[PDB]
Amino acid sequence: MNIFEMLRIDEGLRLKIYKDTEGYYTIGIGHLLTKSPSLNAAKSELDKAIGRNTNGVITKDEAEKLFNQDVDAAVRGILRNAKLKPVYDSLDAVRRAAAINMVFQMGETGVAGFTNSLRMLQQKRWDEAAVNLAKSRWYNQTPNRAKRVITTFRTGTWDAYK
Ligand SMILES: [Cl-]
Ligand SMILES: [Cl-]
Repeated sequence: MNIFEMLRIDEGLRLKIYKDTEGYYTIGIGHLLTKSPSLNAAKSELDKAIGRNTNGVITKDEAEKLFNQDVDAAVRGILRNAKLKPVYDSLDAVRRAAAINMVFQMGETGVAGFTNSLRMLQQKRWDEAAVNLAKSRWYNQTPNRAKRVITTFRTGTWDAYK
Protein backbone atom coordinates (compact mmCIF):
# COMPACT_ATOMS: atom_id res chain seq x y z
CA MET A 1 0.00 0.00 0.00
CA ASN A 2 1.06 3.60 -0.63
CA ILE A 3 -0.36 7.21 -0.77
CA PHE A 4 -1.64 6.68 -4.32
CA GLU A 5 -3.56 3.45 -3.47
CA MET A 6 -4.74 4.99 -0.19
CA LEU A 7 -6.25 8.09 -1.86
CA ARG A 8 -7.64 5.97 -4.69
CA ILE A 9 -9.61 3.97 -2.07
CA ASP A 10 -10.73 7.11 -0.25
CA GLU A 11 -11.65 9.19 -3.29
CA GLY A 12 -12.79 6.65 -5.90
CA LEU A 13 -12.57 7.27 -9.66
CA ARG A 14 -15.30 8.90 -11.72
CA LEU A 15 -14.75 9.87 -15.36
CA LYS A 16 -17.59 12.35 -15.63
CA ILE A 17 -18.02 15.52 -13.55
CA TYR A 18 -19.69 14.81 -10.19
CA LYS A 19 -20.42 16.57 -6.94
CA ASP A 20 -18.17 15.73 -4.04
CA THR A 21 -19.35 15.22 -0.43
CA GLU A 22 -19.57 19.00 0.06
CA GLY A 23 -21.59 19.39 -3.15
CA TYR A 24 -18.68 20.75 -5.29
CA TYR A 25 -17.99 19.93 -8.91
CA THR A 26 -15.19 17.41 -8.97
CA ILE A 27 -13.76 14.90 -11.48
CA GLY A 28 -11.48 11.88 -11.55
CA ILE A 29 -9.82 10.87 -8.33
CA GLY A 30 -11.06 13.70 -6.07
CA HIS A 31 -9.88 16.49 -8.36
CA LEU A 32 -11.96 19.49 -7.25
CA LEU A 33 -12.79 21.78 -10.20
CA THR A 34 -14.61 24.70 -8.62
CA LYS A 35 -16.72 25.58 -5.58
CA SER A 36 -19.13 27.55 -7.77
CA PRO A 37 -22.69 26.14 -8.35
CA SER A 38 -22.30 26.51 -12.10
CA LEU A 39 -21.76 23.39 -14.13
CA ASN A 40 -20.50 25.63 -16.92
CA ALA A 41 -17.80 27.02 -14.69
CA ALA A 42 -16.83 23.36 -13.84
CA LYS A 43 -16.63 22.34 -17.48
CA SER A 44 -14.45 25.31 -18.26
CA GLU A 45 -12.13 24.65 -15.26
CA LEU A 46 -11.97 21.07 -16.55
CA ASP A 47 -11.02 21.97 -20.16
CA LYS A 48 -8.36 24.24 -18.70
CA ALA A 49 -7.02 21.41 -16.43
CA ILE A 50 -6.92 18.82 -19.26
CA GLY A 51 -6.02 21.21 -22.10
CA ARG A 52 -8.79 20.20 -24.52
CA ASN A 53 -12.51 20.41 -25.03
CA THR A 54 -13.81 17.71 -22.76
CA ASN A 55 -17.50 18.41 -22.38
CA GLY A 56 -17.29 17.05 -18.81
CA VAL A 57 -15.82 13.61 -19.55
CA ILE A 58 -12.14 12.56 -19.37
CA THR A 59 -10.27 9.33 -19.88
CA LYS A 60 -8.69 7.19 -17.14
CA ASP A 61 -5.16 8.27 -18.21
CA GLU A 62 -6.31 11.93 -17.81
CA ALA A 63 -7.85 11.25 -14.37
CA GLU A 64 -4.58 9.62 -13.30
CA LYS A 65 -2.52 12.54 -14.58
CA LEU A 66 -4.50 15.07 -12.51
CA PHE A 67 -4.19 12.67 -9.57
CA ASN A 68 -0.39 12.57 -9.90
CA GLN A 69 -0.24 16.41 -10.00
CA ASP A 70 -2.58 16.67 -6.98
CA VAL A 71 -0.59 14.20 -4.85
CA ASP A 72 2.53 16.11 -5.87
CA ALA A 73 0.90 19.47 -5.01
CA ALA A 74 -0.24 18.17 -1.62
CA VAL A 75 3.32 17.00 -0.70
CA ARG A 76 4.74 20.38 -1.81
CA GLY A 77 2.04 22.22 0.17
CA ILE A 78 3.17 20.36 3.33
CA LEU A 79 6.88 21.00 2.69
CA ARG A 80 6.31 24.73 2.02
CA ASN A 81 4.15 25.21 5.13
CA ALA A 82 5.95 26.24 8.35
CA LYS A 83 3.40 24.44 10.56
CA LEU A 84 3.11 21.25 8.51
CA LYS A 85 6.69 20.67 7.44
CA PRO A 86 8.28 19.95 10.80
CA VAL A 87 5.47 17.52 11.80
CA TYR A 88 5.74 15.68 8.47
CA ASP A 89 9.60 15.39 8.82
CA SER A 90 9.09 13.88 12.27
CA LEU A 91 6.77 11.11 11.01
CA ASP A 92 7.54 7.60 9.69
CA ALA A 93 6.56 6.78 6.10
CA VAL A 94 3.10 5.36 6.81
CA ARG A 95 2.01 8.32 8.95
CA ARG A 96 3.39 10.72 6.33
CA ALA A 97 0.88 9.17 3.92
CA ALA A 98 -1.92 10.04 6.39
CA ALA A 99 -0.74 13.65 6.45
CA ILE A 100 -0.76 13.87 2.63
CA ASN A 101 -4.25 12.30 2.58
CA MET A 102 -5.54 15.08 4.89
CA VAL A 103 -3.93 17.96 2.89
CA PHE A 104 -5.25 16.43 -0.32
CA GLN A 105 -8.80 16.40 1.08
CA MET A 106 -8.92 19.71 2.86
CA GLY A 107 -5.98 21.80 1.70
CA GLU A 108 -2.86 23.14 3.45
CA THR A 109 -4.70 25.81 5.44
CA GLY A 110 -7.36 23.42 6.71
CA VAL A 111 -4.76 20.94 8.03
CA ALA A 112 -2.50 23.67 9.47
CA GLY A 113 -5.59 24.53 11.68
CA PHE A 114 -5.29 21.22 13.51
CA THR A 115 -2.75 22.95 15.81
CA ASN A 116 -3.20 20.72 18.82
CA SER A 117 -3.29 17.47 16.77
CA LEU A 118 -0.12 18.50 14.91
CA ARG A 119 1.70 19.03 18.20
CA MET A 120 0.59 15.66 19.58
CA LEU A 121 1.61 14.01 16.31
CA GLN A 122 5.04 15.67 16.55
CA GLN A 123 5.41 14.37 20.13
CA LYS A 124 4.23 10.91 18.99
CA ARG A 125 1.32 10.84 21.43
CA TRP A 126 -0.64 8.69 18.99
CA ASP A 127 -3.75 7.79 20.98
CA GLU A 128 -4.20 11.39 22.11
CA ALA A 129 -3.73 12.79 18.56
CA ALA A 130 -6.33 10.31 17.39
CA VAL A 131 -8.90 11.54 19.95
CA ASN A 132 -8.16 15.20 19.12
CA LEU A 133 -8.30 14.62 15.32
CA ALA A 134 -11.86 13.18 15.68
CA LYS A 135 -13.22 16.32 17.37
CA SER A 136 -13.60 18.09 14.05
CA ARG A 137 -16.11 18.96 11.38
CA TRP A 138 -13.88 16.76 9.15
CA TYR A 139 -14.61 13.65 11.22
CA ASN A 140 -18.32 14.44 11.67
CA GLN A 141 -18.92 15.05 7.93
CA THR A 142 -16.87 12.12 6.57
CA PRO A 143 -16.56 9.69 9.52
CA ASN A 144 -15.62 6.50 7.55
CA ARG A 145 -12.77 8.15 5.64
CA ALA A 146 -11.57 10.15 8.66
CA LYS A 147 -11.58 6.99 10.86
CA ARG A 148 -9.31 5.29 8.27
CA VAL A 149 -6.86 8.24 8.24
CA ILE A 150 -6.94 8.57 12.05
CA THR A 151 -6.22 4.82 12.52
CA THR A 152 -3.29 5.22 10.21
CA PHE A 153 -1.86 8.09 12.38
CA ARG A 154 -2.67 6.02 15.46
CA THR A 155 -1.05 2.69 14.51
CA GLY A 156 1.43 3.59 11.81
CA THR A 157 0.17 0.60 9.79
CA TRP A 158 -2.13 0.18 6.77
CA ASP A 159 -4.63 -1.95 8.67
CA ALA A 160 -7.56 0.39 8.04
CA TYR A 161 -6.97 0.02 4.30
CA LYS A 162 -6.68 -3.78 4.06
CL1 LIG B 1 -4.98 21.53 -12.63
CL1 LIG C 1 -16.29 8.97 4.66
